[PDB]
Amino acid sequence: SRTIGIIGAPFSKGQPRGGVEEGPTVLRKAGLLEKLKEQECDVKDYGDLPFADIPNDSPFQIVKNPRSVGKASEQLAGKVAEVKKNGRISLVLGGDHSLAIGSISGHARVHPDLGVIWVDAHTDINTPLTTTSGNLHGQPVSFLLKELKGKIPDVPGFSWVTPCISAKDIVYIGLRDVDPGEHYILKTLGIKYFSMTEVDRLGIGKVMEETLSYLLGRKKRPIHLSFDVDGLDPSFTPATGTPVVGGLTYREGLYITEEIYKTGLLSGLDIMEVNPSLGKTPEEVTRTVNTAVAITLACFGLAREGNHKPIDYL
Amino acid sequence: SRTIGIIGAPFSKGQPRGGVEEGPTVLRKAGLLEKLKEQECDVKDYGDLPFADIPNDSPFQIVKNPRSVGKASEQLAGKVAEVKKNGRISLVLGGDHSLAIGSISGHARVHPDLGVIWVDAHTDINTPLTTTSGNLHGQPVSFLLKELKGKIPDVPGFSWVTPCISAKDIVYIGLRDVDPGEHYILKTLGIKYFSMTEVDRLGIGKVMEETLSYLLGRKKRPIHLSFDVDGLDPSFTPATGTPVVGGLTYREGLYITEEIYKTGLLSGLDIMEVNPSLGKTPEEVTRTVNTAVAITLACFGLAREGNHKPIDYL
Amino acid sequence: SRTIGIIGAPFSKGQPRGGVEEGPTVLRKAGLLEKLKEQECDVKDYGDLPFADIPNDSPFQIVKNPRSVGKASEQLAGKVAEVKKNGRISLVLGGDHSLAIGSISGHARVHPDLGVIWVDAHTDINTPLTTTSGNLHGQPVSFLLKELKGKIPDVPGFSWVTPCISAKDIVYIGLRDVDPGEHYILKTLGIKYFSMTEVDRLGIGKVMEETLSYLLGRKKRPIHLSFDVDGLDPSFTPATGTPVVGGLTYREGLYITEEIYKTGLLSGLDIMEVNPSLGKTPEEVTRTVNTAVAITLACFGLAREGNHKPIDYL
Ligand SMILES: N[C@@](CCCO)(CCCC[B-](O)(O)O)C(=O)O
Ligand SMILES: N[C@@](CCCO)(CCCC[B-](O)(O)O)C(=O)O
Ligand SMILES: N[C@@](CCCO)(CCCC[B-](O)(O)O)C(=O)O
Ligand SMILES: [Mn+2]
Ligand SMILES: [Mn+2]
Ligand SMILES: [Mn+2]
Ligand SMILES: [Mn+2]
Ligand SMILES: [Mn+2]
Ligand SMILES: [Mn+2]
Repeated sequence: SRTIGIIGAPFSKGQPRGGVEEGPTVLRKAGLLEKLKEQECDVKDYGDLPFADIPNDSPFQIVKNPRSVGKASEQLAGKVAEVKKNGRISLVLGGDHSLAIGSISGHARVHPDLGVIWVDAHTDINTPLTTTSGNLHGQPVSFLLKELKGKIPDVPGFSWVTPCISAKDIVYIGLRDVDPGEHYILKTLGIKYFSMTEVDRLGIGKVMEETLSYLLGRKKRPIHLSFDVDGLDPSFTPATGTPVVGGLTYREGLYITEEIYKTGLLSGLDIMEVNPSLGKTPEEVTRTVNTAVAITLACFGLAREGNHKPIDYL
Repeated sequence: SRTIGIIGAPFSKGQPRGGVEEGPTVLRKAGLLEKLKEQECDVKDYGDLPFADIPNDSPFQIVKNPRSVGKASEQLAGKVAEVKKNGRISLVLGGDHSLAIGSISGHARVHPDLGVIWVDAHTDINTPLTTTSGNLHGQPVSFLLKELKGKIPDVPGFSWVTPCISAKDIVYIGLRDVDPGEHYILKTLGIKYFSMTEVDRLGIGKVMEETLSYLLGRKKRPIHLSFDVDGLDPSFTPATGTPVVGGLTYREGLYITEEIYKTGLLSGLDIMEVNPSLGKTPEEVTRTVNTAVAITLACFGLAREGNHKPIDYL
Repeated sequence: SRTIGIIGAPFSKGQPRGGVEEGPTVLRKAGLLEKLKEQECDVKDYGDLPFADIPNDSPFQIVKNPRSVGKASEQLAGKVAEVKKNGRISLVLGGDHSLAIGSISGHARVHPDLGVIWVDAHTDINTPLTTTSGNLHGQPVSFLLKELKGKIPDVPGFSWVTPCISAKDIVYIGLRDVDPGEHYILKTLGIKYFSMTEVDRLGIGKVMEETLSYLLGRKKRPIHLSFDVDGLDPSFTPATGTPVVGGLTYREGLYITEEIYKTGLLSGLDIMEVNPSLGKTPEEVTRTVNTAVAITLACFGLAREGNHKPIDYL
């Protein structure tokens, strides 16, 4: 049995729009913890992390809010590793995607052999030097990869970081808005990816088979799934900062997570970029939070074919 | 050539919302019979069944409107078998899904070797004892299966029933909202199913190939298709009682029926759960009835690649 | 490197609704030429063709505006062949689909071995004799096919025409609204097609593999892609004359064009039937023009996985 540790990460400074810091509140109020308990699940809430304001935080070159972003990830890393040490699956509710730096980092402290599956419209792999936006939620993978050590300058707020994953340890699913520099890195390091082009080519069934085979063929290992909700089409998750049309369907989102759940190796989870303030209507907000919740429940056992307890129902 | 017998079943007491009893009217007014005649088809309307009110109908334990539901199915069974005896494909317009008890029962009187394909978001396989809702449109399969004889109590209105199909004789397509007890039965009896998980895994092309192979591999036999319109995503069929997101597409709905039509073994058809009263707008109603009509026309020969008469057009 | 020649064809008389003549303006104002230059592309605008009014143009039997349609295609053919002779990929912005007669004709003057891929909800293969609508945008393929020489009467405005393609040289993708006579021709001449039925059966990945194999297996040859925007579902391209539900997705549209681009044999392109006047709202217009632009950019190299210049980004 899956045991769970819920971590709230109400943080927005990895990008411009503020509303994403509310993601944990709105997911919680949607009944997340309750529905989890409704299923197989033993849930422990570690609360929402308290991130002190860092009011003196001028850009580093063009990188924005570097100390605030870096400290928020540091604090998160500590709480993830703690949850992992407590033998629980970590569930991080964001919060912008810059927090993956901390989530993946703390996870890797307890499980250095983790493999990452990254569900997203973006590769989030810009370095502080290749970024044009300066937004750190567009940079988390660059900091985590060993191969890029040599390419990440010393950014204030980030000296605690030590890249914990190799290019071989991550698979992207969903890409459809990749910066040229990101694409250069992607191709140079030979990272496994399934852009929407591949999903279209192969079908989500084969995508997940290749993804799981690629990460677990050699050896079973813990899986960290970093789910940016903008990975799904904005018709399912509109309330988000950087939506891109041509996204994954609701069905595909549920199939990805259904398949991961079934490995029995889900070890860390991030549910990121829900910005309720960005819904053009109250129904767009509910649709977004509802989808986010459903993705999460699938990650912990809720299957479309149904579920039952080990009793005789007749 | 396909010959057709249309049966109206304006009945709602298998579930709480009343508007589904209008389904036959709105489908008819959408031009159903006319469009059928527009294609290959010889159509005979047997009219809308007249279901006397049964005003004394208190719950049986928690099962609601049992006599009304049971009598409505009894009457329907008689009219189906009659249509079948007239050598026609039976086309039942519902009406809530509890009527499948009668539709499948009467069909099986003339063709005891029928195989059932059930298109639906639900398994509709609760027994009177496993149901939590007490709604009979959630129970029709339990009554029909031989394997569950021993598990169905004596419910008033249902003593005429004799289970006519085995677990091996039905394939479900579309499942995404299955009760635990239903899932227990599903797994215990080893019923062939393709939940939305399987459709996602395999693609609808392989789903229909396995479905038709599984039912007809051994021997050709008549096919009964029980189509709950909530099997399709509510973006195509919103005007319905129990909608569930992540449904089959319009395209998939048409591919399922296109493929069935092409077997030349369609023998019975149910078009169920259209509730025009449940459309939030008049366009949602039209979209629902339009989809329902299109599914039906495909079932009787209308193909997306086109159709032509056996003449030289040039 | 792809070099491009843009040809505006503001013409509507192949069908009843006038607004399609604006397609070139609205596509241009959406930044088409600029975004092309933003990518690999050397762009030359040949301007919008000026089509003199032909005010005396009574039906030929039931065929409408025959001289106007025929002259507009004649003029277009001249400008395509000119662009082709300048060693550029021709990009025709329509304009109704009747213009394909000229686009394909002029293209074939410089490249008689062209193969055609036709993305559309319709086969547009009615002859002047099989048509029931009399609308010429429903007839362009009949005029182009050698096999139908003998079946096309002498229609005023069309004596300059000489059928340049054989039945073997065209593949249709998307069909879902085919007239009986069209279906007769389709089946009689043995034309390669993937209706929505095939796309559903096979998945777009296999559709494009079979399409490209079928056209290029024997020999590499230039490709002409005639893209009717009604080929995509009206949820992506609503602002159009003859929309049909159950269309290709946005994703499929981009996968088709991504795959064609990658052959490096795209030689001619038509982007047809955008009617901004037919959007029920200003957002429906933008959605339509946006989709049209995106399809086009994919045709000239813009890939979902990303793109980068041949430099070292790190
Ligand atoms: N790549 C972007 C856009 C670049 C524009 O030139 C977007 C990053 C999105 C971050 B996410 O967490 O949402 O995926 C960036 O800001 O780095
Ligand atoms: N399984 C349901 C819900 C159970 C809630 O605990 C739904 C049945 C739907 C019947 B249908 O004909 O629409 O598929 C039931 O009422 O039995
Ligand atoms: N086949 C149609 C409808 C026939 C009705 O009987 C439609 C032609 C559409 C032309 B398009 O360029 O849009 O695909 C025709 O006008 O020929
Ligand atoms: Mn993203
Ligand atoms: Mn992201
Ligand atoms: Mn149902
Ligand atoms: Mn049902
Ligand atoms: Mn068309
Ligand atoms: Mn067309």
